[PDB]
Amino acid sequence: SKVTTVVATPGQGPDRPQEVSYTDTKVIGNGSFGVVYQAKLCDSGELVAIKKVLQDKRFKNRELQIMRKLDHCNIVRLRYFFYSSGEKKDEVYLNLVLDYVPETVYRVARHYSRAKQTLPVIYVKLYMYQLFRSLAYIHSFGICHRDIKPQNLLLDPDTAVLKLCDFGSAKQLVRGEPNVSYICSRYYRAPELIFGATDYTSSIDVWSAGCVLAELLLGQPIFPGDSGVDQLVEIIKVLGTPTREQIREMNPNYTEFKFPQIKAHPWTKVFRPRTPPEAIALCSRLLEYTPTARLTPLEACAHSFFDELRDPNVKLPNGRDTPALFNFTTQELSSNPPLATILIPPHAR
Amino acid sequence: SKVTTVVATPGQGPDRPQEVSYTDTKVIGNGSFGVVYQAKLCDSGELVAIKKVLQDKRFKNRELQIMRKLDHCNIVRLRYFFYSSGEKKDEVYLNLVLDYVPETVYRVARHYSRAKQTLPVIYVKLYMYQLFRSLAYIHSFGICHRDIKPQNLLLDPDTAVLKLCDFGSAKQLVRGEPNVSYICSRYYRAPELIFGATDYTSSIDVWSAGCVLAELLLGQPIFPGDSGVDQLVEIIKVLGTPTREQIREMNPNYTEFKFPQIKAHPWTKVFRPRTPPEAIALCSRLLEYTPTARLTPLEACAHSFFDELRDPNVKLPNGRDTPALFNFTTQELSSNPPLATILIPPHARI
Ligand SMILES: COc1cccc2c(C3=C(c4cn(C)c5cc(I)c(F)cc45)C(=O)NC3=O)coc12
Ligand SMILES: COc1cccc2c(C3=C(c4cn(C)c5cc(I)c(F)cc45)C(=O)NC3=O)coc12
Repeated sequence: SKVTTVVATPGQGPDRPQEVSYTDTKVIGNGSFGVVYQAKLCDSGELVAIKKVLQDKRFKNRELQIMRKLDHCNIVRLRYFFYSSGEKKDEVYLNLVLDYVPETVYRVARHYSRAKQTLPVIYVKLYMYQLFRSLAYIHSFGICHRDIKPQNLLLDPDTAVLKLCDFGSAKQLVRGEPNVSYICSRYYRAPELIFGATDYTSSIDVWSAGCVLAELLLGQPIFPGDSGVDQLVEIIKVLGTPTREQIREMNPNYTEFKFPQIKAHPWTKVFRPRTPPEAIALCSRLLEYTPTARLTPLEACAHSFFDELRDPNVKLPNGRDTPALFNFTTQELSSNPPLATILIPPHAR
Repeated sequence: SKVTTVVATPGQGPDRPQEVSYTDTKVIGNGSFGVVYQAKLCDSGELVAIKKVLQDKRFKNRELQIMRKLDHCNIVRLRYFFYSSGEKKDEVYLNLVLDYVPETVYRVARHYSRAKQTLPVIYVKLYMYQLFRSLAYIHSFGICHRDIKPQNLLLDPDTAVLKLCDFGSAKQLVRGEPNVSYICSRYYRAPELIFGATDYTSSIDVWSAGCVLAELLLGQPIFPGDSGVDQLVEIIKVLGTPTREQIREMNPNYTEFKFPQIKAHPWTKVFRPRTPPEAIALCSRLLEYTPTARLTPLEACAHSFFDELRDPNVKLPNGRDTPALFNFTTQELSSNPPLATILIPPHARI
């Protein structure tokens, strides 16, 4: 029972609207942005999400604009978009029909931490690797996600496919043009953001991804606190006080403020023992005060921490093959093509 | 019962060192900031908190410098302070010996919320009123708390006395001298701070207070969100999109950015019906974009929503007299000395 039928434009096709029918409409997500539905497509029977936001008629919807440009194994796909609403309002809503994926890194991590246990490092490698691809991809367009966190990392429990989602904060950054600093979420904000910088770069996403990796290793977020001050105290307990040369590289307006004069904690006893050394080493190269020093998503994918993934004989724990991982396009590799010699091993060419 | 004796300077007295004896010492809180213990003073039995924090070898601790100036019934008193050791060390620690108060607005709001019930209006008026005095007092030394939130509002659940505590974020603001923008926590941050202003005024505390009142009336936070954007979105749903001039008074760097074009929700529809109209009115004068448009703490105390408190026959639900509400000092009234004629009603003069 109850089939909904709407007139939608495909996400990447040509702008030519078709009838699209779907059932099993249920609310799965609600909040500020608007509402997210689950439904099943009547044709091929496939599961999809429906992000429904209010449309500003002034000019285009940034998120729609970005989703239509993107096509990537590790990013949720925009299948259709369409407009709506017929009950009692008189505003126009945009609805984005997206690929559906049932689990999130946020959930998996919560299951492990609650059960006082650690995610096997193979999953950590798998998930973080695909994240870096997704970022290397979007960054190559100049798009910055600006809200990297465990709730926006989607997972296939059986195939270990991670797909990045929620582009409702994404922005194409232009060098010299101001950006709002108040984006990005509670545990995952780069110090330049905590400092109110309006000229950050994409390296805010690498910082965040470091917070997720560190979290998956620790079983809890590495820099907690309900405020900037509190978060910064955590950051400093681990990184030490930023030098003046680092403060100015984050936000020059902040060089004269009093900071807790705390010395650098050795990165090793941040994590418990038998945490892989390559995992720690990678964290330290992501979570650097000076934005320009953080690794790039592409350089991260090539870090020795992901070597296991490159061994021909790697299998998933459940015995299946690992998901696609070496199918790099030129776009994906544009930032630094000579990396391909590490990124794509002898066996899959 | 292990007794402990230290040498300690009284909080605001003459600067003469004194032997202080305490027992029943126990940890009641951790721990980003440091530690907080509860103890009992020996010769008076009074219970105290002992906030212990790392003390910067290099210059004077700001919190101490602030606490030493304050003497107010709606603010937690610094009784003594002393330096000591703690966990390694090197490192020296400062120990602030403070009035103990067992409950917090944050825990009380929560009790009623869990039990699908609203806090009785009388208690709201009382808690909000006392917070408004605490802020008039501190603001008159030019001191801004910078972290007003339900969990920093201590309550004697029995007598209804509210005391402001946690000065770890407090600073004395000076015009033309910039301030870090990342103070003040989730749910309670004025929009100038979400915009990362460095030249805000004490009126950020008043915004935060607006958020406390609204939260108490709604049974949950008015502006929630795990990010500035979400928060902002919540603010805008209610106040509507800020104008070019409203933005410019919050943070002139932000006046040209794209903001969701949404008109205000009526204040009338934000709160459940039955919410007293004076409460809605008061909020509407606290949660304003233009920081200078907000009520000063002293104006808020004088607002009609507090008239019941100036009733001569008013009593707490449990049948007890109201706590001290009218003992204003020259310091406390110094922003608008006139207003005294509304604030101390006929019965409290004579
Ligand atoms: C800001 O909007 C968003 C935030 C985060 C994710 C999403 C989201 C997406 C999905 C969801 C998958 N699960 C398991 C969800 C669970 C919820 I709750 C949800 F809202 C969406 C999804 C999904 O499978 N594909 C999505 O694009 C669409 O808007 C989101
Ligand atoms: C960060 O500093 C602070 C944050 C919040 C309050 C406080 C705090 C204080 C008390 C506490 C009363 N309760 C009921 C508490 C409960 C806890 I947990 C606690 F830590 C202190 C107290 C108190 O009774 N007097 C205080 O000065 C001292 O540092 C704090």
